[PDB]
Amino acid sequence: FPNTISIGGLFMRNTVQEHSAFRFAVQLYNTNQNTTEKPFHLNYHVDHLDSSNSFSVTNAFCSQFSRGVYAIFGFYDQMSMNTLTSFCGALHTSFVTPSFPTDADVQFVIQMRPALKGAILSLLSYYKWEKFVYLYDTERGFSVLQAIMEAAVQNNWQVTARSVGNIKDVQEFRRIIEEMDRRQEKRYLIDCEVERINTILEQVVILGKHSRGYHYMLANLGFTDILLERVMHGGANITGFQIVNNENPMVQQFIQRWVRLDEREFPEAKNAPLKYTSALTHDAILVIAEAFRYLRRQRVDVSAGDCLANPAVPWSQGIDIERALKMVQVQGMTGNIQFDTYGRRTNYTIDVYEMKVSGSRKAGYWNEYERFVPF
Amino acid sequence: FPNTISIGGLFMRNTVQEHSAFRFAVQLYNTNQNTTEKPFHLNYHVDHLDSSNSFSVTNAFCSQFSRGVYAIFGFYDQMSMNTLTSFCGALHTSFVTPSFPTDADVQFVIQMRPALKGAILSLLSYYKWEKFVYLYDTERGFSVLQAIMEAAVQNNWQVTARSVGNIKDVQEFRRIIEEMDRRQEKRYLIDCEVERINTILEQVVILGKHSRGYHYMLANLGFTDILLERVMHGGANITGFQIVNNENPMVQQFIQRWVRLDEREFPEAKNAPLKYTSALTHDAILVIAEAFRYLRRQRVDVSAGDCLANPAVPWSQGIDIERALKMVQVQGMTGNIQFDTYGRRTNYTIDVYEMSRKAGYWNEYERFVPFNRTIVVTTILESPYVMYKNERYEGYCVDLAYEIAKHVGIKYKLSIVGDGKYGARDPETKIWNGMVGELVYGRADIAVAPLTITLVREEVIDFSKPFGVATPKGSALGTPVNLAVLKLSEQ
Ligand SMILES: *[C@@H]1O[C@H](CO)[C@@H](O)[C@H](O)[C@H]1NC(C)=O
Repeated sequence: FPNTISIGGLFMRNTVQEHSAFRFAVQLYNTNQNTTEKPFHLNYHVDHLDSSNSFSVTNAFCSQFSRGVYAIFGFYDQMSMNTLTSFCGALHTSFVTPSFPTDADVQFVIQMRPALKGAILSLLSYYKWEKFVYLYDTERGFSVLQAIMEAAVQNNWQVTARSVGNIKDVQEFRRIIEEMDRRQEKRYLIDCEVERINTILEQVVILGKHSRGYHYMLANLGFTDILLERVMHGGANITGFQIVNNENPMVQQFIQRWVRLDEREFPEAKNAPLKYTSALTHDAILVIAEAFRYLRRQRVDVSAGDCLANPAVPWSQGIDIERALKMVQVQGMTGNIQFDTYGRRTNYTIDVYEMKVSGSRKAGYWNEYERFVPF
Repeated sequence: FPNTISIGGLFMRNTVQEHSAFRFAVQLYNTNQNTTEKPFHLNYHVDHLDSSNSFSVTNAFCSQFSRGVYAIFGFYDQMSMNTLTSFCGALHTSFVTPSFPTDADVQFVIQMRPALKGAILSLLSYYKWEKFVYLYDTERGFSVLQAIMEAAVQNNWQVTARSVGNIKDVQEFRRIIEEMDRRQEKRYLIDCEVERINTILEQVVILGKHSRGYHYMLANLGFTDILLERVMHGGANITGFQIVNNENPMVQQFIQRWVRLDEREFPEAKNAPLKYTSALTHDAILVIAEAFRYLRRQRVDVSAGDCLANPAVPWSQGIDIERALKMVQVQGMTGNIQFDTYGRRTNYTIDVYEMSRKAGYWNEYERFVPFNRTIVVTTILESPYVMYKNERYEGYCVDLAYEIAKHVGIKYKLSIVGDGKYGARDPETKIWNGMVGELVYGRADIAVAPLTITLVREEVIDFSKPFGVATPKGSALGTPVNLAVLKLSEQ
């Protein structure tokens, strides 16, 4: 086993807090004084992507690959998903990511962002949403959209689906909302980005659609990031989902030790709310450390060239590392962390917040086996 | 100047006829004996790549780059567009493509497909389309969609835009068409792929919307690949766009030589109609030949390593090759061929077909040179209001509907609700049932029936004065029906 484990980091734009969480988690692992908890020193090579120039993304990935790396933690969007996923799958290099899970079942990628599809379907069945308006964009994949369509077909729902990803003018949102209200539509499932959700909520506030007779289900982890101050005052239902628990002791101690770091080495940390992606980054560091500790425990022999070496020969140990990254069962800031054969999270819990009352109240939780437990 | 010029080629799925056209055009260039338009041999490398796997695309591009090429002809999809465009613009290697033009301004990309936004806007202005349904797909870019949106905002149009690129169930197409027909939409602008256009058109044929009075504008240069026999047999108007004119002598010569090619060596020839992408491939070969002939005539110096070598070394001769390729002006099978600073085609002509006959032609400078309702009445089977005997029913409400229609002057058709209920909102699902549900959800236009004027219903539909007669809220029949009810109450 190597005396030092080096990993890579691929950070796209607007990931300052995620970068700070990555550095802080690596430092937390490194400063542990227990030889059993720290059998190897962990280093990282951090590079920043463009995500619009595939040449730049490939250059950064190949610079990471040329130097010795055992795993790559990073982020991708819809424009850089395919390049990184394909390169990692072909070169047998594990890619640990907090980004949206891939629609296709692909290997050598560990996406520890739980899928909202099951929770969304369970809440739709529980609330009995047999007719609603589904406003979606395709910036996080098509899994939720396909699941909604299949559920509507099998359950004979009345789902009015609208793709709002390509809308640049707010009057289009106003027209959509007015048309929906003309048809007496009271229930909206908004599977969009945080900024698009904010724009839609501004439009519904402007049109006065935030009254007590409307329900908005925001299908987006990061409930604390959406601006809901002005929609609460109208009395409308707002269902949200989260994976970070504030009263979790591990989350509590991380926050306690995390809000007292100077904003010169860890920017966007102290005077800023903790995004769920930072918790996923901390959990990713935990998963990597646990997997490599297990590899050392079993005495598995793990120890580059260039990306494009046609005929490409993958390095043999990589598969083992993938297995080590997929058999872990760890407890992190998002709760239980386990992965299936495709790298997707399994046996996870998603907290559901109703927050219709003044403030935020956690209406219940969702689990794969016991579907939805309300309070 | 080298005795031979080597070019790369990147082909994908459903690109057999285009590959045959590429090979045949290269053979035609190499088989000339004048020695003036053929001063050098033309060698080609060909790679078939899977666009869904970026690793394979990068492998193919880098293999061709390392082999040594002066330009890459080929196709890109919405997934492989970014990779190929970035790799060509960063390594200063020209990419000649007959695929969709890039929305953004990029360098070292020579796009052989002319843009359709100008022709579509001019045809919309000519036909006076103040209100239409735009079904878009966004598999050839977003330029047309944003152009339509800006034109609608500036000209105060009523465009009902729907994205049909994520639809896999034909019932969704049926529901969209039914919803558009309910709101009295006659004109459709379908900017989608050929297969999606065919699916939409067959759904239209099944729904019987292909009759007279309906206009369908197909925003795709694939008019010959669209199955629309039944659509035009119904009497509807179909406006199409083309770039290949069969009356062009060069096109005729190419076709007469093309239909006599051995299918073993040249698959998809003399078996299927010549796709416009094959014509663009032939014209791209002509463009490459003319540009390199210009380079040789001007005595411009012309000459590798791996793609990914930090810091990247741009090709010194790439700028000259791109400049020569972007100043070419040739008469190809698609007409005049010229390129602007960003590689997009300029000064082109688009033939507009009204159907088939050539309605006219669109050019950038000379813009475009050319050459009642059956209202649904919903009722409920309840004596003596509606009783089985439009001729199948009699009762008070049938006579009331007849009188109201005579005062309004409309043609109607009675239809009793399936569930046989009045309006009621389920507290759990918030769904209205009965006649009020039909009116709210747009499946009916008026409800002459014993429907009590209540507060809960009044908030969702318009009630005339008691006789009340219900109407969907905000419709154009509210005041006429209210006045008719009042006048009938007068007598
Ligand atoms: C809002 O929530 C309340 C309490 O859960 C529920 O009774 C009401 O029907 C909801 N409104 C909707 C779903 O429009």
